[PDB]
Amino acid sequence: SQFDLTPPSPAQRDALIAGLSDEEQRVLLHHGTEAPFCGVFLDNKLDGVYTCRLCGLPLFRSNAKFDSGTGWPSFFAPYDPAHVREIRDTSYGMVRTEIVCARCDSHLGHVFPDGPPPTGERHSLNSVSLAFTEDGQPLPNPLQRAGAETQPA
Ligand SMILES: CNC(=O)[C@H](CC[S@@](C)=O)NC(C)=O
Ligand SMILES: [Zn+2]
Repeated sequence: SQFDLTPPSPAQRDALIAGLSDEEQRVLLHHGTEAPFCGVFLDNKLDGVYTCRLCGLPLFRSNAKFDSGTGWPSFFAPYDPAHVREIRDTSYGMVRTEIVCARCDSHLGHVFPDGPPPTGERHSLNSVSLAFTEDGQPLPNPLQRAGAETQPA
């Protein structure tokens, strides 16, 4: 990865958390799920990068976005394999794989093996877990880190 994946320290973490909605906290920090069909990014024409709403880490490119019919924004591949981490989720007596932001450990959604080609993979996202940066615009980079994060998306 061209990005510094070092977790923010408790101070940087709380600084960013403080800027977060009630609802954003519910999803990102407490494993919550958006009401399906309601998220701002469910339909989004634009070319660019979907970043972690907490720490700004690029998570998904628009060129990997597709319509799954589930009511959540969906991607067949992450920005970079190392940017999205998989965690076992046994909640609701189901067996699922939660996806978290590899840097800040925030909740994003789940990944499923029922996606389309090329990958056969479906990353199912909460729109509220994401911020969007259009192609060529500067990334939010709230942790002010070097490398690709100072570059336009
Ligand atoms: C089987 N599908 C599920 O569990 C989906 C995955 C959505 S992502 C945004 O967490 N969620 C439900 C049923 O709440
Ligand atoms: Zn993050």
